[PDB]
Amino acid sequence: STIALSEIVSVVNTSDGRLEVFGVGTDKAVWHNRQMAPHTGSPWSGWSSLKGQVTSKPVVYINTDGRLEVFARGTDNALWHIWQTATNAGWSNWQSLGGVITSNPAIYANTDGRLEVFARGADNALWHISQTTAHSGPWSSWASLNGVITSNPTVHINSDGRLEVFARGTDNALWHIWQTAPDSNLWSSWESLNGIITSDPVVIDTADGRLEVFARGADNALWHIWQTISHWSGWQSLNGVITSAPAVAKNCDNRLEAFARGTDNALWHTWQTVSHSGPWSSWQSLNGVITSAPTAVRDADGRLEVFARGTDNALWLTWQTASSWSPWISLGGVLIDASAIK
Amino acid sequence: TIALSEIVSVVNTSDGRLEVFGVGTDKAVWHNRQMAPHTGSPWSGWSSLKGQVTSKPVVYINTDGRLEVFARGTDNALWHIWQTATNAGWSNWQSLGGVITSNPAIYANTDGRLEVFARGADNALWHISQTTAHSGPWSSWASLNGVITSNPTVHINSDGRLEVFARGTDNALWHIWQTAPDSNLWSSWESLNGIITSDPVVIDTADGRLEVFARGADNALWHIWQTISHSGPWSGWQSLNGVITSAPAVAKNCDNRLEAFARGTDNALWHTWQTVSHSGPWSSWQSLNGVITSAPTAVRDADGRLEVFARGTDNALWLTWQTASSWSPWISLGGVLIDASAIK
Ligand SMILES: C[C@@H]1O[C@@H](C[C@H]2C[C@@H](CO)O[C@@H](O)C2)[C@@H](O)[C@H](O)[C@@H]1O
Ligand SMILES: C[C@@H]1O[C@@H](C[C@H]2C[C@@H](CO)O[C@@H](O)C2)[C@@H](O)[C@H](O)[C@@H]1O
Ligand SMILES: C[C@@H]1O[C@@H](C[C@H]2C[C@@H](CO)O[C@@H](O)C2)[C@@H](O)[C@H](O)[C@@H]1O
Ligand SMILES: C[C@@H]1O[C@@H](C[C@H]2C[C@@H](CO)O[C@@H](O)C2)[C@@H](O)[C@H](O)[C@@H]1O
Ligand SMILES: C[C@@H]1O[C@@H](C[C@H]2C[C@@H](CO)O[C@@H](O)C2)[C@@H](O)[C@H](O)[C@@H]1O
Ligand SMILES: C[C@@H]1O[C@@H](C[C@H]2C[C@@H](CO)O[C@@H](O)C2)[C@@H](O)[C@H](O)[C@@H]1O
Ligand SMILES: C[C@@H]1O[C@@H](C[C@H]2C[C@@H](CO)O[C@@H](O)C2)[C@@H](O)[C@H](O)[C@@H]1O
Ligand SMILES: C[C@@H]1O[C@@H](C[C@H]2C[C@@H](CO)O[C@@H](O)C2)[C@@H](O)[C@H](O)[C@@H]1O
Ligand SMILES: C[C@@H]1O[C@@H](C[C@H]2C[C@@H](CO)O[C@@H](O)C2)[C@@H](O)[C@H](O)[C@@H]1O
Ligand SMILES: C[C@@H]1O[C@@H](C[C@H]2C[C@@H](CO)O[C@@H](O)C2)[C@@H](O)[C@H](O)[C@@H]1O
Ligand SMILES: C[C@@H]1O[C@@H](C[C@H]2C[C@@H](CO)O[C@@H](O)C2)[C@@H](O)[C@H](O)[C@@H]1O
Ligand SMILES: [Cl-]
Repeated sequence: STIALSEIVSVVNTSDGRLEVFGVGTDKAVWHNRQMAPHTGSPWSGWSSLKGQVTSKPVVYINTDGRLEVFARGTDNALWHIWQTATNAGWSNWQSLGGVITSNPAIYANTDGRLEVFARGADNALWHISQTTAHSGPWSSWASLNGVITSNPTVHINSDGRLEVFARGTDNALWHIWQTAPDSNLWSSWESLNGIITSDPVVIDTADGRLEVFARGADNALWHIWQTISHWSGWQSLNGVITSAPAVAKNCDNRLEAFARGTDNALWHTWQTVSHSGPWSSWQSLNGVITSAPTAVRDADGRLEVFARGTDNALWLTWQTASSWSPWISLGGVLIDASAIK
Repeated sequence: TIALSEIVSVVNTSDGRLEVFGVGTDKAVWHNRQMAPHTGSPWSGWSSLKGQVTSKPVVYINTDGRLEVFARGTDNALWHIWQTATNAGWSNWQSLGGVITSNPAIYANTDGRLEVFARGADNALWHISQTTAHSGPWSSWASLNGVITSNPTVHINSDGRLEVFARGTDNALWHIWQTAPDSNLWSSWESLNGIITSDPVVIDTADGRLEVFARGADNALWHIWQTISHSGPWSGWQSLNGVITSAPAVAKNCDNRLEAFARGTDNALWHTWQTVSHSGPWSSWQSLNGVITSAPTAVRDADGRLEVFARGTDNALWLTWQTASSWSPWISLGGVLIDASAIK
């Protein structure tokens, strides 16, 4: 009935290459903050409200026309959304997509540009709904993929265009289910990848087109598992002792880099050395005192930026410099953890 | 007349390997691909996809990861061949009909439907598209009018609208765009002025602005750009100097710094690059040596390094890439390639 502490924001690279973060304020509204300019260390806009009243982490996704769209569980437990009405410009009103959900929503674009949203239902199964045409309503009917899940779901597209969803099962193993063809409503059966996981799964598509899943294990280390050929391996440990969900992102050269809170409440990281096919470093501290999981993203200068909530409940930020990382700086605001599953 | 063309079409496959496509002495399409997703990977060697082509062959990756090659045939129709699956074999060559007079230019709409553009016998711009994402059947051909004198170049805007560029009859750079993503409604043709003496090369910058590169009347490398993400007004033309004897090729370093490549007056490969960051000033031109007989083709590999291909004095495809501090010694991938560009 427990997962590692969640991320405090959802992040996206905008149509024009800037970082934009979304989180939940003390009023339960979705707020957001963005870089002025597409560069590491740009000034930030400060927090502005998109209003609403939410009961999940708000999750941003960029439509294939560049319009941001934010999905969140509402006060009636329906899936709600709000979208830019023109690329990188004004926002709509909040609208309901109905349903009854009991997790944070997870989103990906099909190969046809239709966004598809996945979330745990009132029956604890995985449900989904999608745009009927590319980056546009109306939306489909809600449909079930069955199963019984106990984490937030995570979706990613394979290198052949098939969506695949990952979630913790009732035996605490990592389970997954996939599209049998791109854009399809036909899916495989649920299948177990075994292991024990104690966080939401984090899924990345490698430079060589293989899905790779990261999760906290029963021993509180960071573990991972991967497809052996483009579109599985044994579970393998990357060690560490982590007190939050992990975050993973790709460097300029596609080397993966994993971030998580330590038992000292500092941010810690481990990275692939040499290349995207290389072995992982041992862990190193990036300091700070943080009160959420980190959120990691590559910016328009090819530099990793990491966000995490601080002891004052503001969002703080550190990034890669030529040969080190920048001192933690505050972006202000007061953010709450509204994750539907804690 | 246009500056000497690129000799190959290159792509980063869905599993992170570079794959190049060219025309052999037999007029067939040949290809060569990295075994591994890394700078300096060994190569397959040249093998034939057959066909007899009469344009540059142009590869594009469908949104399901399957490569698809487009080329003009001996009957002047558009022809194509595609992978049946991402790491499987190829279809037979199949005709999309029409009669075309340029190399094809391809881009995916926001709905995953490929759209192909080519000049017609009337010298207008024509187009045809997949009816559903990454799949046949295709639409009927239709015209976007105009009178064009180079190969066309297409790129998607950061708001999803396709936009096509081509030299006009006054030798200026002209363009035309979708009014909405996935749409069959387009703007009128509009001039961006200047004089161009190569095909246009079009990039979408890290900040979502289309930027076009072309050789000028003075044989320098020139460029012009949208000043606002997916929007006019455009800049005026600006020179990046140099004196170039081929079409330019442009690619993004992993940090998004643009880098332009072209054959020099000494027939070596030369380049100029943005300094500091993706909105910084360009360097002076510097030589990467070699003696080349086509325009270069530049592409960022799965290690985030630039790799540049060009035909050599023996008509083989040669290759140099970025290393930590410099560039690798030119190396040969063999083969014998011809310039089959439908417009020269
Ligand atoms: C995310 C938001 O954070 C603070 C406002 C921000 C508004 C902004 C105005 O410029 O200033 C920042 O420092 C504070 C709180 O008062 C809000 O209830 C909300 O939790
Ligand atoms: C995310 C949603 O948030 C509010 C929507 C209202 C937000 C308001 C902002 O002005 O607009 C009104 O039309 C809708 C709640 O009432 C809903 O139950 C839901 O939790
Ligand atoms: C995600 C998994 O979900 C159920 C199995 C699924 C197996 C499947 C058989 O193919 O049928 C579905 O309805 C039930 C549970 O019993 C497992 O412990 C796990 O939580
Ligand atoms: C993800 C990991 O899952 C189990 C080990 C796995 C090791 C693997 C062989 O390497 O076999 C699998 O069946 C079990 C747990 O004991 C670990 O603490 C961790 O939670
Ligand atoms: C994420 C932030 O972490 C610490 C400050 C950092 C300040 C920084 C100075 O640049 O030094 C680092 O070692 C510590 C806390 O005091 C803040 O409230 C916040 O929780
Ligand atoms: C691109 C092709 O290039 C050569 C064959 C290549 C075959 C390869 C071994 O299969 O060896 C390489 O060195 C040469 C020519 O003879 C063909 O007509 C065609 O122009
Ligand atoms: C690109 C095309 O290439 C050949 C046909 C292909 C037809 C196919 C039959 O399925 O076989 C392949 O080897 C050759 C020519 O005859 C066509 O006019 C066209 O130029
Ligand atoms: C690409 C351009 O194409 C024609 C004009 C187009 C302008 C437009 C009139 O508004 O109508 C279209 O059919 C014709 C030529 O006259 C120009 O020199 C140029 O080559
Ligand atoms: C792209 C360039 O086009 C013309 C000049 C442009 C320079 C620009 C400077 O302000 O103004 C525009 O109207 C014309 C030619 O003379 C150049 O050799 C080159 O072909
Ligand atoms: C692409 C290169 O372009 C010119 C030089 C550039 C060299 C640079 C450094 O002097 O200055 C710029 O104005 C001109 C020619 O001399 C080279 O042979 C080559 O064709
Ligand atoms: C692109 C290639 O260019 C030269 C070789 C390069 C070999 C290299 C030594 O590794 O030195 C450089 O200066 C020249 C020519 O001799 C080749 O036939 C070919 O056209
Ligand atoms: Cl790097």
